Amino acid sequence: AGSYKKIRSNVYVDVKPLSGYEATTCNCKKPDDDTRKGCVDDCLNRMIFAECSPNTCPCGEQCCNQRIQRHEWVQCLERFRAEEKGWGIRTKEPLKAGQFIIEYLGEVVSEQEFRNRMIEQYHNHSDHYCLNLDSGMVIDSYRMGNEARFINHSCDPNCEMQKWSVNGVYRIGLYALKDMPAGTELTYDYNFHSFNVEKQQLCKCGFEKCRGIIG
Ligand SMILES: C[S@@+](CC[C@H](N)C(=O)[O-])C[C@H]1O[C@@H](n2cnc3c(N)ncnc32)[C@H](O)[C@@H]1O
Ligand SMILES: [Zn+2]
Ligand SMILES: [Zn+2]
Ligand SMILES: [Zn+2]
Repeated sequence: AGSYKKIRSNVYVDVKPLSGYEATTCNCKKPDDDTRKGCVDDCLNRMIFAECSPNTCPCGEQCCNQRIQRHEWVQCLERFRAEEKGWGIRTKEPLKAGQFIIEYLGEVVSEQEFRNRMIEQYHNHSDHYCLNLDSGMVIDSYRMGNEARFINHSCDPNCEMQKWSVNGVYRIGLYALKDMPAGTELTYDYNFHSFNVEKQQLCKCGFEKCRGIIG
């Protein structure tokens, strides 16, 4: 049962994952009703995986496209022992397709740094905790992170990692791929998003067409 230092946002070590956009001023309309949410299903920003800025957004406080910025994580997640896969994360309540679940947190390091760490600190680990970020940068959650680090791999996932431009910085959120009832274990496909460490592991996802191996 594995220990780490819990953080509320990424720790930037030797790099800065600048995106090179701004998420700038959509043509979404602020709905007249107080509790109807704006910037939803046709928001200019959303369509390029960029969050709105609270300074620019026409929808003001009803802007529902600032989910990573505002740390709008689901509150129903639970760490549990998952047969054959150490610890896992399940949801205690239903979640709907496309819904934002949590940001993936860790230390943001260059590929070179993460490689050094793999040799000098992690070379003996039996569990791996790292996401590709972009341009030869990685989110390393071996030492610091949040509960997203415990989310297991599936060859038939119910969630995915999406890279977003947030105030000009790339950050990664987990989103539901499909509806899931209460008690469902969260999973994503590591072969897409997880950093290739060169140490392969048997896959126990239990899918009919399981690829047999993670990485
Ligand atoms: C990001 S961690 C997930 C948390 C891990 N289960 C634990 O208890 O700390 C990834 C590690 O979990 C295990 N794991 C995740 N998914 C698996 C799977 N589908 N089959 C076998 N092992 C898995 C592997 O050891 C993998 O290196
Ligand atoms: Zn919008
Ligand atoms: Zn907006
Ligand atoms: Zn599998």
